[PDB]
Amino acid sequence: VNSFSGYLKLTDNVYIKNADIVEEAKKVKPTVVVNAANVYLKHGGGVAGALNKATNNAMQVESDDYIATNGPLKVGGSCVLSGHNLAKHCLHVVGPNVNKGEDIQLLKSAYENFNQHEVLLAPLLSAGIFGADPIHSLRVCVDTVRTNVYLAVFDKNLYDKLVSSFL
Ligand SMILES: OC[C@@H](Nc1ncnc2[nH]ccc12)C1CCC1
Ligand SMILES: [Cl-]
Repeated sequence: VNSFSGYLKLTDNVYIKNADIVEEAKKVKPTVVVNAANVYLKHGGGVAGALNKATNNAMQVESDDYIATNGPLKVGGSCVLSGHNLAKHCLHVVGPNVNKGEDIQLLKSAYENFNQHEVLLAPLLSAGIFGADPIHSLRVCVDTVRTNVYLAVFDKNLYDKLVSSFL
């Protein structure tokens, strides 16, 4: 039993809700919140910009030190950093950005990072400003993640479409 509330159950391990991931994280304080990161951990917009704003830029400060030490992530890769005031940990995961010409096949690799964590609050990878089809992303999530994932879909209209089309 966990403290997530109001989710629709899609499969044994995947759950979905129309919600602002920032507000969800502040309420639940999950062990792991997933950020929709880029390889430079530059948290400008979308989920990343919103999460970073909610940390008063502490996420960005920590991320800049991480990059200065380690260099950029790989597309499809991840790193674990602090969750600041939002969660215990933040798993920064880089899905492919279609608006950069990146290979959508890397979306499965990106979701594989979730399997290293028993429970996660997460967005749909590569959706929104990353330019991929959210229906496809949800399908890849369900077919790749085996741990317990609670998906927050910000757009109510998109949420309704994902549920009604879910196979
Ligand atoms: O990953 C892409 C998704 N982005 C977010 N998901 C959840 N909460 C969010 N808050 C700010 C952006 C954001 C889009 C699909 C509908 C939104
Ligand atoms: Cl977005």
